[PDB]
Amino acid sequence: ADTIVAVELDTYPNTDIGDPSYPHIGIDIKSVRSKKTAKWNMQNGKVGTAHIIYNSVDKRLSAVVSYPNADSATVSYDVDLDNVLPEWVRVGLSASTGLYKETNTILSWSFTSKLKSNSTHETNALHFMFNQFSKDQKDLILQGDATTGTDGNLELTRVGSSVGRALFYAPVHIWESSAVVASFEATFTFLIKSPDSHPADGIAFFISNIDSSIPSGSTGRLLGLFPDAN
Amino acid sequence: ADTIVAVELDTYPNPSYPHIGIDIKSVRSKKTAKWNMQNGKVGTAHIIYNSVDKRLSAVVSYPNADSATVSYDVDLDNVLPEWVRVGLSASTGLYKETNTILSWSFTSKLKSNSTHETNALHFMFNQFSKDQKDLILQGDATTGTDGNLELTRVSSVGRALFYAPVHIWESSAVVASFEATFTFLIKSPDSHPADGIAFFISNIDSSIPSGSTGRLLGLFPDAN
Amino acid sequence: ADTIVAVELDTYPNTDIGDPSYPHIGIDIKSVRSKKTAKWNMQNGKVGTAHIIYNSVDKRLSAVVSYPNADSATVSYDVDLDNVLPEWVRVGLSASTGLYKETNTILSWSFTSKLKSNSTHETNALHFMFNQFSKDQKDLILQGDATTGTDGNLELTRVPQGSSVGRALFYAPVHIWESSAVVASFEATFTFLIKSPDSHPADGIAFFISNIDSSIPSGSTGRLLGLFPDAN
Amino acid sequence: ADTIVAVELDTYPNTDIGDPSYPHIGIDIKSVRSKKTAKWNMQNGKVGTAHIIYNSVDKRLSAVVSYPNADSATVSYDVDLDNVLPEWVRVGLSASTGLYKETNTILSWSFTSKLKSNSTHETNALHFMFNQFSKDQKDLILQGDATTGTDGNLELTRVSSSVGRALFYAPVHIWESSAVVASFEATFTFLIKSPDSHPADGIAFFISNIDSSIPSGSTGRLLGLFPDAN
Ligand SMILES: [Zn+2]
Ligand SMILES: [Zn+2]
Ligand SMILES: [Zn+2]
Ligand SMILES: [Zn+2]
Repeated sequence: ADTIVAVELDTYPNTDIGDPSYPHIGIDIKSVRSKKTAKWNMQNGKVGTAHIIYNSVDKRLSAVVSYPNADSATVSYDVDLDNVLPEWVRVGLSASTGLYKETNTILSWSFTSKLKSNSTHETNALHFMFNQFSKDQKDLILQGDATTGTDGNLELTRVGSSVGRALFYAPVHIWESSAVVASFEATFTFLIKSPDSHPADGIAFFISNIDSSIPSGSTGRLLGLFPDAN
Repeated sequence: ADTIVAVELDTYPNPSYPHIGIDIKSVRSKKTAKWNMQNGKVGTAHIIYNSVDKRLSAVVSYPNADSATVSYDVDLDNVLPEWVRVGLSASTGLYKETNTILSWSFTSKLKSNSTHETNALHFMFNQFSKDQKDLILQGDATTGTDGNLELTRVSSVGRALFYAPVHIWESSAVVASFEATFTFLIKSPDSHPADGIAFFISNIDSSIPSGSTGRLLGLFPDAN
Repeated sequence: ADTIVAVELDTYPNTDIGDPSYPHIGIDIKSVRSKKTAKWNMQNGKVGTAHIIYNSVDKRLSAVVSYPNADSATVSYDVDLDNVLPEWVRVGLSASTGLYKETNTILSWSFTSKLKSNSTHETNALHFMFNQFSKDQKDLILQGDATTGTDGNLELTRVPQGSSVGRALFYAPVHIWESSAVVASFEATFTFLIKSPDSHPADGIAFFISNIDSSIPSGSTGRLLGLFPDAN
Repeated sequence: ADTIVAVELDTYPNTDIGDPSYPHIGIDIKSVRSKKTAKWNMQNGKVGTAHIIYNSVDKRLSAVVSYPNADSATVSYDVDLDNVLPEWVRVGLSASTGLYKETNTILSWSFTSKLKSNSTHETNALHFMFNQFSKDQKDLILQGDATTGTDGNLELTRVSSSVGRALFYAPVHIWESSAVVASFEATFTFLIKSPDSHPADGIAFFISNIDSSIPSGSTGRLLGLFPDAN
């Protein structure tokens, strides 16, 4: 299967296994059973922002989700991604809807990754920023029900029970054995919108092997990321 | 064929001198300037363009020397497709010379007019690795030797294109602009090598055209 | 006096001598008499964006002003700033109101300046970005009626009657050019909201570059945009 | 006195008070008695690089110092800078020499600080980079023996017991009560050079109140930062 490191915004009622019986943000390392979680107060129809950061000096992957005029939920996890991920990966977003009609709208998305080498300054860097998606977004690989262009946004899920992913087209070198400091950072703004006020829903920024594709039956609480709940 | 906009560093013996030129769809530069190639020195090339001026400019300098600069008014929206790929290219004549790229960086932005809808792509390589998956190598081009990109084989032709398509312009941007810098080392035992390097912008599926050797820099099929 | 290079958004009625009789954006080099202009359709109460760019390879100073869902006014001028400006300067914004009540609100402001040297990559760079100003904005030098913090914005002009003049300059001197750079360039963007009850306000806003000790010149009210001491 | 948060490269034999008995890199919070240290192998005459990073999601201040073709000494410390530093500060470099002649040369210096607010994208940012200092470097406030321009470098200490500091001119807003994530990052390359092979010496990146100045008698081991060894 795909190796997948992800930061999920999960509102699924999956009081299923290690799953919080409440909406939470969690860090997932190769499994849908989050290695760490924190309670998140989803706000239906509000635009929230997620910031994920990681650097190899700390080896700590962190994420903060906030909504204007509210609190932020933050979650961290010590992990050395060099041991988990392959050197070259693809980064993307993903979402899955439950039995409900709700939309998983991405208003903006940016990412930056850098590899500073120890030989005085050999910095390599990749940075992309989308503040407006277009109908024919060729630097994105869309998977599932995901589409771009409607109002200049990226609709991950079809516009229930939908799954869609968007991955940036160029492979990203997230680490190399020679960097003295490798680090990345991503930010995206999203709008979860549902008529039922308790929608079971999921969005996640993720990092996977470059050929990753939606695994069979990874619907609902598996966020289009995992093939099973193991 | 491919649509190609390029900035060439041409020492091939036709102007009748080494020059840097701006090429729009043809190997016959729309504008040129004399360039003093320095065999074995590391030079830097900066290419910039913005849609407010519609001027594509380039400066090539060597440490402790002069710079050759060249500009050309052109509105790229009329020439290039909206989505392109950017890359470097080089071709050697009958000589053994190397076309070494030590570093390469690029930035492209599309500011929209709806208060700040800026889209951006930026990549920078100060060190290439043996398995450089974000580059598409063509011809004799190879990466990794000493952490460099060897465009030509050590009569060679090689090109390196960044993997992700780039959106160079969109009808709705109030200002679209890009900028590229790359450092290169042209080294040859004969002190007057016929040689060529070029940063270029082409259709995404561009490939080295048949017989685009020597002076056609791996870019053009004929001298038209 | 101060050396001033500015890009003005001028709706003042100086139908005085060669002066455009319409709202224009213009490039001013040391004088309120624009070296070049273009017509601009001010939109009262809308938020507009201005981008100013210059590089030493082209030696062309350009500006575009746009409002969402409209057209843009753009203006350029060939000039080598090395010949006009001192090597170290301060950059800032300025505005002046006429007899009208109107506000000159700056919603955001960013700047970037770089000096690439020719010695393989000796790039120096300064970049600042404000998307929210605060009540005590210490990195800004405020002059005149200008104030920060109301709703996280910069009010250039003051919000009995009469005119107003205010300027905000970034605190750190900026090195705009140095004899050794193979390419020097800067870029600024700011969003503004000009709002007035009269639908034809006489008003003026400008991004400008001056000597580090520049200060509002005496009597530089109204059409002189807080920048110039006289209409010469 | 000044509020000072600093990252030191200390080779002083100051087996003086809590002071390690070996060359170390340490994180100092208001006192010359490092809140945390790590052993550093100083290389006389080589060019080293120092990367300092901090973010308010982890609240961890970290530093790595490496020499080309060598190892790195890294050091971290959990601290929420909001509780220590004032909202507005100035950042700078500092060095002091012992009874020895040695030079503390800074070849390059870059800094970035950001305050992302929570109201969708209200990011404020300050970034400066020096790869070449000039004789009349007006955006720097030079203190003590520090001087710029010799070969395009910054000589913190007097090149002929020396103390010199260089601070960037503009105050920096390091934190504000409303940012969801505040973070900074600094990198600087230095060259310590001495004829004695065990020079007692000290360099430090630091953050202080905007009006900070070299405190009286802060020579030698007090790195031009502290008034006493408390
Ligand atoms: Zn979960
Ligand atoms: Zn030619
Ligand atoms: Zn005017
Ligand atoms: Zn110590």
